[PDB]
Amino acid sequence: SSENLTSAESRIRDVDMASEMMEYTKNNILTQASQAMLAQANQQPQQVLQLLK
Amino acid sequence: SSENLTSAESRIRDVDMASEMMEYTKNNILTQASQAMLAQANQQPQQVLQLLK
Repeated sequence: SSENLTSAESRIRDVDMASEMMEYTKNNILTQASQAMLAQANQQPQQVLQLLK
Repeated sequence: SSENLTSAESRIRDVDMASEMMEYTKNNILTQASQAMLAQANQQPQQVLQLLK
């Protein structure tokens, strides 16, 4: 009854290493995609200076 | 009446050497089979490290 409950509690509490590392990598890329586009988002307002002169 | 009772008591109390040595060897192997698989059971969780990097 300890094995059957230890296994029962592990499924509820312990994390799946495979299904979590794969999900961590996804959000670790989605933040770099937003990081890359944030840099370009700041460059866009810089083009009105050539028009203002 | 002592021989007939000594033989009667030996069957009840004394062990059969053949039928017991053969049974001892069986459990002496079943514990080594579990010993061998316990070593491999510990190696299985070690493979997530190559995935985590």
